Amino acid sequence: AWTTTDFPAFTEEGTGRFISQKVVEKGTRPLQLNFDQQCWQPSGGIKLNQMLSMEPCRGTPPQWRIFRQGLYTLEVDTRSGTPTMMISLEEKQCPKWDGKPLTIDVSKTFAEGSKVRDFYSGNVATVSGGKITLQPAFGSNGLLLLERAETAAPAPFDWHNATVYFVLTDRFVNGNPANDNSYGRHKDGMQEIGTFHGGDLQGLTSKLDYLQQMGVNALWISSPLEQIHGWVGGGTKGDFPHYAYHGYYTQDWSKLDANMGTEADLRRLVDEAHKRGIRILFDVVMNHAGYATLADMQEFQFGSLYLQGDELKKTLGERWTDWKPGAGQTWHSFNDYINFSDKAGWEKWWGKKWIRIDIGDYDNPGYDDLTMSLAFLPDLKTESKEISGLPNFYSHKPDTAAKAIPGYTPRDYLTHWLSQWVRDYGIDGFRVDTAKHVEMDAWQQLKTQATAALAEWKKANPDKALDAAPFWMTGEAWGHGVMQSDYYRHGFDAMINFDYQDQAAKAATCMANIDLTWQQMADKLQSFNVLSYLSSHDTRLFREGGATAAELLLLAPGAVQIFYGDESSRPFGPTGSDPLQGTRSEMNWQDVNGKAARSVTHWQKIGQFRARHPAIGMGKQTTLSMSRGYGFVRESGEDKVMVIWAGQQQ
Ligand SMILES: C[C@H]1O[C@H](O[C@H]2[C@H](O)[C@@H](O)[C@@H](O[C@H]3[C@H](O)[C@@H](O)[C@@H](O)O[C@@H]3CO)O[C@@H]2CO)[C@H](O)[C@@H](O)[C@@H]1N[C@H]1C=C(CO)[C@@H](O)[C@H](O)[C@H]1O
Ligand SMILES: C[C@H]1O[C@H](O[C@H]2[C@H](O)[C@@H](O)[C@@H](O[C@H]3[C@H](O)[C@@H](O)[C@H](O)O[C@@H]3CO)O[C@@H]2CO)[C@H](O)[C@@H](O)[C@@H]1N[C@H]1C=C(CO)[C@@H](O)[C@H](O)[C@H]1O
Ligand SMILES: C[C@H]1O[C@H](O[C@H]2[C@H](O)[C@@H](O)[C@@H](O[C@H]3[C@H](O)[C@@H](O)[C@H](O)O[C@@H]3CO)O[C@@H]2CO)[C@H](O)[C@@H](O)[C@@H]1N[C@H]1C=C(CO)[C@@H](O)[C@H](O)[C@H]1O
Ligand SMILES: C[C@H]1O[C@H](O[C@H]2[C@H](O)[C@@H](O)[C@@H](O)O[C@@H]2CO)[C@H](O)[C@@H](O)[C@@H]1N[C@H]1C=C(CO)[C@@H](O)[C@H](O)[C@H]1O
Ligand SMILES: [Ca+2]
Ligand SMILES: [Ca+2]
Repeated sequence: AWTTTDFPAFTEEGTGRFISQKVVEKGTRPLQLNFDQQCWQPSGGIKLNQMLSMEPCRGTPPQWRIFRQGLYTLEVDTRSGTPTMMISLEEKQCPKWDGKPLTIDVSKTFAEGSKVRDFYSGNVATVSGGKITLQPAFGSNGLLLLERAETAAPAPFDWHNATVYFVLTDRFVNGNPANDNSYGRHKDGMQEIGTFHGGDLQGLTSKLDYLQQMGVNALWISSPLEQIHGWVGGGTKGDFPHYAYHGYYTQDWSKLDANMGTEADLRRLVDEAHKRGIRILFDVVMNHAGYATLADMQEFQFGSLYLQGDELKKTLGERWTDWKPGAGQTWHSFNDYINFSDKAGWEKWWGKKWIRIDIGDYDNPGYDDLTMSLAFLPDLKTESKEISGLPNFYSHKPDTAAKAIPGYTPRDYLTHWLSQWVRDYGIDGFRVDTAKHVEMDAWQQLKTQATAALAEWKKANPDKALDAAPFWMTGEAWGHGVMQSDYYRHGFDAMINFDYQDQAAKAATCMANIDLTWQQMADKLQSFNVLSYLSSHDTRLFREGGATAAELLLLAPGAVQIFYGDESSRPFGPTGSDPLQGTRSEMNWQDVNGKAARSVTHWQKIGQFRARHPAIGMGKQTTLSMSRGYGFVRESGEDKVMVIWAGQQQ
């Protein structure tokens, strides 16, 4: 085994990685690693959170300086042939743990003489006098994930035990750089806060094995449908150009956005996801279309400018979208050139039958959630019973798959266009944006049509259909909690739960603090399902949990949502004058393969445990009473688990 002075013998934590943990005092010490008769020492400078190259031991061992007192993790990586190592620090009433084995009373859960596995370590104990003795493994944070040893593979998929991975496709993996600048889109050459970074469906497809190993069984992607081609001013200060990289500014529901890739790319993503038992969720919008942009105005011949003729080409250029702020201007300054009052010019856009907006001759937005122009976005007239025809500007968009359908309202078109993707690709469900800004009847129509569409795809593709499960729909209704609201009787199988974030925050430094929240949720969600999260694109990134974020999310009752990079502590990125933008930072793949490697392994083990046990997502909870540490049992049908947390090691 791998060993160094003062540290316990190293144990495997992910294939080819071995770790040891020990509370170290301030000071300096020599650092060598021994394996059999081999001696290795850091060849370069010894630093924290960095891949340290190593040499066969020679002369005096290098000095490892301990700047702060705390729990240190040493890691050795033997995958690249020659050993490299990683040093990291965890600094700083809560149950306390002396670091020694736990004797657990399992008499009420696991049968006398039966074998019980701690899934995290793989250690197996035989129940004797209703008790087992187990040492929580290095990296477990003092967790025992106790299951019947006969447990061997994932349980059947259930939405009420789902592990959803929410990915902003643009910010994940760039599979093909060729499509990064579709429709003449530009990088900003600054911090790329609001630009298309170039992540695409091909790139996402390449990481399906990565997601499968994490116990992900539902992949929620940012809308891949054709966005506004151009940009608007970013944040409150216009400090960056804001493009539709997040998929929430849709222009054509009938077409894929060229940045995301081809129909063949979507087909492969969905088919390869299904092969790995991963369901696909589209993020969808019916509330609004994207803002007017110079790109779209020029391309599709709509809107009015205060500029005319060649002074137009003087100020904005040959392509208006190529405009950049001059001295004393911001990225909002382009609005000064646009005549939003002009009725005739702006009717050429969506048209009066389609949207409410405070532009030209359009129906005025209302002063309520359903008919307001949210963040000045054109509000689609979902409640309208008027036969609309196509949006006016589609007359200048010959690549559209949209066709005029006799008797169709805007709502009929929207539900038809979204349902088309379900029918053609077998999309398993939707996450619905801006749920509280569209009338309930519109969401029911979408669900009914989407349900019929999936049933039709599964019938036509019996070789590809994983099961005969109905279409699934979740929604974001701002501030929704753990309640079976009227959304659940208008097409929604689960609503996104805003309240879990703050409860997890209160347990960030002591996992046991979550107990009441878990008891309440286990009890309430016997009758219905919610989708809970630590991190999202419109709140913040949960990074206060230290190394405990995995268990805080994945051991929650109900469906849970991993925001891409939760598993690798993806840092809050450049944000400018929009405080949400930093949540959409680039996926940190360099960290995944380096300083966050053991974090990914930790997330994989807890995620895989969840996938084996519907008792986690669906089970009634009994919180145990023990003299040492914290523990609960959950039970769903024949499935029964015990989670023990030893407590704080410091
Ligand atoms: C996505 C597409 O981007 C590029 O072409 C687009 C231009 O950037 C736009 O400005 C616009 O140009 C058209 C003018 O508006 C129009 O007045 C007329 O002059 O024709 C222009 C050229 O069509 O629209 C363009 C097309 O969207 C880029 O040059 C092009 O390669 C890109 N097309 C990809 C998309 C698909 C669809 O799956 C593939 O078939 C292509 O091979 C891709 O390259
Ligand atoms: C002030 C306003 O606050 C909350 O609004 C939420 C939206 O419900 C939520 O969808 C989200 O909006 C973003 C949207 O999701 C995204 O697609 C788009 O690109 O950007 C939007 C950013 O705004 O976030 C906002 C909060 O920032 C409440 O849900 C709203 O009810 C609330 N509205 C107020 C204001 C009025 C007008 O007088 C009343 O009609 C309304 O009853 C009141 O609640
Ligand atoms: C560890 C690795 O991290 C980053 O590479 C990422 C890419 O950023 C990301 O776009 C994606 O690209 C791969 C794609 O998934 C796949 O379909 C295609 O066939 O190959 C693409 C390129 O690998 O995923 C990778 C990996 O997550 C950085 O950009 C890389 O610099 C970085 N490379 C490592 C790799 C090794 C090999 O063990 C080290 O020895 C080396 O020092 C370091 O460069
Ligand atoms: C802004 C302007 O764009 C288009 O005009 C272009 C011509 O089509 C080209 O042949 C060449 O002359 O360059 C022109 C500018 O690029 C479009 O055809 C026009 O309709 C459009 N005018 C808008 C402006 C208005 C007022 O500001 C409205 O009166 C009018 O309806 C808008 O379409
Ligand atoms: Ca790309
Ligand atoms: Ca609305």
